[PDB]
Amino acid sequence: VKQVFNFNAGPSALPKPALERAQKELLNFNDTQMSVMELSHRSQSYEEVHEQAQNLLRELLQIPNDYQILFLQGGASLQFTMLPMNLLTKGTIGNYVLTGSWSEKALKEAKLLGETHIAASTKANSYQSIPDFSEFQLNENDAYLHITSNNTIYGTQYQNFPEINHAPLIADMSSDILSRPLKVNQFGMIYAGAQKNLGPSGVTVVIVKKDLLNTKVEQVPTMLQYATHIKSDSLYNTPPTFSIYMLRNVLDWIKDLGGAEAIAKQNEEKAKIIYDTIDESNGFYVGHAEKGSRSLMNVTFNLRNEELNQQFLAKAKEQGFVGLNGHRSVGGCRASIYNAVPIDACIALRELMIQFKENA
Amino acid sequence: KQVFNFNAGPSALPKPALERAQKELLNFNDTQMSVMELSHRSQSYEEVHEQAQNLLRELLQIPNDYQILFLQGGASLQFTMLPMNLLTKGTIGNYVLTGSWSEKALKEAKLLGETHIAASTKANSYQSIPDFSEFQLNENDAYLHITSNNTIYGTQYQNFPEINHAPLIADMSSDILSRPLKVNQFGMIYAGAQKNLGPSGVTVVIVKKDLLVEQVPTMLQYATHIKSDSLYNTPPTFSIYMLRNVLDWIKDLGGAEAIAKQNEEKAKIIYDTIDESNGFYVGHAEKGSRSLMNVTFNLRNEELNQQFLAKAKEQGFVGLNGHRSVGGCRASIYNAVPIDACIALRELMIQFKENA
Ligand SMILES: *Cc1c(COP(=O)(O)O)cnc(C)c1O
Ligand SMILES: *Cc1c(COP(=O)(O)O)cnc(C)c1O
Ligand SMILES: [Cl-]
Ligand SMILES: [Cl-]
Ligand SMILES: [Cl-]
Ligand SMILES: [Cl-]
Ligand SMILES: [Mg+2]
Ligand SMILES: [Mg+2]
Ligand SMILES: [Mg+2]
Ligand SMILES: [Mg+2]
Repeated sequence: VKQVFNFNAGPSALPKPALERAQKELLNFNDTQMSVMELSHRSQSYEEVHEQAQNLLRELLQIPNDYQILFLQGGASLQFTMLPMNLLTKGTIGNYVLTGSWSEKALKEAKLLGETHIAASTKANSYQSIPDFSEFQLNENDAYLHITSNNTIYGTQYQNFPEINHAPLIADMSSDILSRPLKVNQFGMIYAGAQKNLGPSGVTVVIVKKDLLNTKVEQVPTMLQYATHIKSDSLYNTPPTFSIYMLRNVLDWIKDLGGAEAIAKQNEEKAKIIYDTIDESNGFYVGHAEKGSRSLMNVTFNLRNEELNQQFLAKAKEQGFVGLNGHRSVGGCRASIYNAVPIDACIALRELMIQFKENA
Repeated sequence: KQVFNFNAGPSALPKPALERAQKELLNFNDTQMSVMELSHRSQSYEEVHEQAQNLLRELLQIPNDYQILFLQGGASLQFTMLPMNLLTKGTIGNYVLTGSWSEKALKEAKLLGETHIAASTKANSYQSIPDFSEFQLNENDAYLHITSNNTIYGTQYQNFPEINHAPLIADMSSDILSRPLKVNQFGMIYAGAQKNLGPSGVTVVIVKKDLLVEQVPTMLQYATHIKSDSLYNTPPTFSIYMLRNVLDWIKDLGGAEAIAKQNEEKAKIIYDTIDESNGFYVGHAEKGSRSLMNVTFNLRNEELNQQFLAKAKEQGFVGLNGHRSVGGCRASIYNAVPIDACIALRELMIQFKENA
C-alpha cells in the first residue's frame, strides 16, 4: 500500500524482525504448542526468555555484576514514586535536575514523600538546554541526585553524565536507554519504560545497584519495595510475560546490528539528516533545543507561526507520517527517531520538509 | 503433538483471539503498524482501549455508575492500592479469609491501617466458604474484602453476601467473567487479566465511581485513573488489545451465561470423575464450595500423586501440579480451557486408576 512513516513518540516503531519473529511463533512458542502468552512464568520456556532478556541487556550495556536488572510493571511513572518511597528517608533530600516536563513529574512525586531540592534547572529558558554540571547545587543529606537523560517533550539530551560521589545518581532514561554506550557504574539506578526505545509498553526496565536497594524498607508496601523484586528476580507476582518476550526480541535485534556502539552510529546519522534540514532551512524550521543539547531521539521544532505548523502537520499526515505533532503541552512538531525508526523514514521527512518549505 | 493447557496463571487463551492477533500483528486496522507500535494517544489505540471497556460493560452488564479501569501491577498491587485509597484513619479493612490469596490481601492492609477478620475457614485448611451469617462486621468498616475464587484451594463463592454497612470488595482474579455477576453487590471488583480475560500485564478494576485523597502518590490514586480513563500514563496497550480480542470471543459464543454453561460442563467432567473414582482421587473442597475454575485433588498417597502428574506431563498435560504450598493436583479450567481438554483429563484419570 501507500507509505507509512512511524515517528510515534511512545509506544513507537519496533524493529520489523522482532515483530516478524513474534508473529511466526505466536501460537506455538519453543515447540510447546502454546503461545508465550499462555505459559506459566515458572515454566522453563518462560524463564529462558526472562533470563535471556536480562543477559542481553547486561551484555549490551556492559552492566556490572553488582547490578541487577528488574522488569517491573507500572511504567516510568510508577518509578517516580517508587524511588523516593525506597530511598527518600527522613532527614534526607530528593535532589532533582530539571531539564523538562518529565523531570518535573518525577520531582512532584518525591515532594509527596519527603524533602526535595532543585540542583539546577533550565526551566526559566523553557528547557532548551542541559545545565552545566558546575551549576549543580548539591546537599550533604541528598538521598540521591535525579536526572532525566533525554527530555522527551523538549528534545534535549545529556551528552555525558556527572560524576557524583556524595549520593547515588538516578536517571530516567525512558527515551534514550540503549541508544548509545553507557557507563552504568556512574549510576545507583537507571529506569526506563520500555515503550520508547526497547519494545512494548507494559514493562519498565530498572537497572539497580543491588546493595543500594536490596534491603527491606519498613512501612513500604511489598509490591513497592525494590527489595521484593530483587529477591524474587522480578517474579514476585505475575510478570508481563509477552512484554518481556518482545523486549527480548528487540534486544536480540540490537545485538544483531552490532550493539550500542553501532546503534549510536545509526542514530547520529538519522538525527543529522533531520537537523541539517532544519539548519539549512534559513529559519523556516526552528529547533527548540540549543545545538549543544540537541537530542538524538526526539527532534523538536516549530515553523514560523501556528498556521504554518498546522498546515505542515496536516500535509505530513496526508503523506503517511505518523506521530509528528508535538506533545500537547508544548505544540509545534516532534520527530521521534528512536533506535528502530528506519533511516529512509528520516530521508522521507527531510523530503517532506524541503518541499513544504519550497512550496510555502 | 497433543498439548492440554491447564496452566493456573498465565493461562490458555481462545484460539480465535490468538489467531486474530497473529494475523494483524504487523498491520493493525490497515495502519501498517502493529497495535504495539501505536501511540496510546492515537485514535487508533483509543478505539481499542474503549472497545475493551465497552465489551466488559456489556458482558458483565456493568451499571453506568461504575467505571472500568485498566491498571498495571497485577492483582497484587491492588492488595495495597485498595487500603491506600479507602482505609482511612478510624476505619477498618475487614477481610473474609477463604484461602492464601485472601491472606496476602489482608497482609498488605495491615501495613496501612486497622484490619479485622470477619470470618475464616483457615482452621479447616480452607475447605469451604464460611456462612455469611457468621460474618463479624464493624460500623467503621472501610470495606469488606473477599476472594471470590480461592485459586490455590479450589473453593468458590456460590453467591455473594448482601452488605450495606460498607462496600463489598472482591479479588475475582480467577473467576471474573466466568459466569453472570450482579455488579451492584460490590463497591469494587479487581482481577489480573491472565486467567479468564487476556494475557498478563493488565489488571481490570471495576469500581463504583462515587466510592473512590491527600498524600497518596499520583499513580496509586484510583481518582487519577478514573479521571484520565486509564490513560494517565502509558497503558499496557498490547495486553488491552488482547483483552478486547478475548472479550470479542466471549461475546461471540453467547456471553456470560453461555460461558457459564461451558464452564459448568468442564467442571462436571472432572468432579464426576473424582466422585466416581471410589476414593482413588479425593477433592480438597467440600462439595458445596467446589470451584468451577480450579479443581483441586490428590491421589491416596504422595507417590501415586507423583506418578499421576508425571504420567500427565508425558501425555501432554501442562500445569496440573498443585500449588507448592499445598501440593496435590490442580486442574485450572478458566474460560478458554476447552471441554475437550477436560475430557482428555478424565480419560487419563480413568486409565491411570485402572492401571495402578
Ligand atoms: C514516556 C516517559 C515517561 C512516562 O512513562 P510511562 O511508562 O508512560 O509512565 C517518563 N519519563 C520519560 C522521560 C518519558 O519519556
Ligand atoms: C493470580 C491471583 C492473584 C495474583 O495476581 P498477580 O497478577 O500475579 O498479582 C491474586 N489473587 C488471586 C485470587 C489470584 O488467583
Ligand atoms: Cl521532557
Ligand atoms: Cl513524551
Ligand atoms: Cl487461594
Ligand atoms: Cl495461584
Ligand atoms: Mg542474534
Ligand atoms: Mg525502507
Ligand atoms: Mg463479534
Ligand atoms: Mg452423575
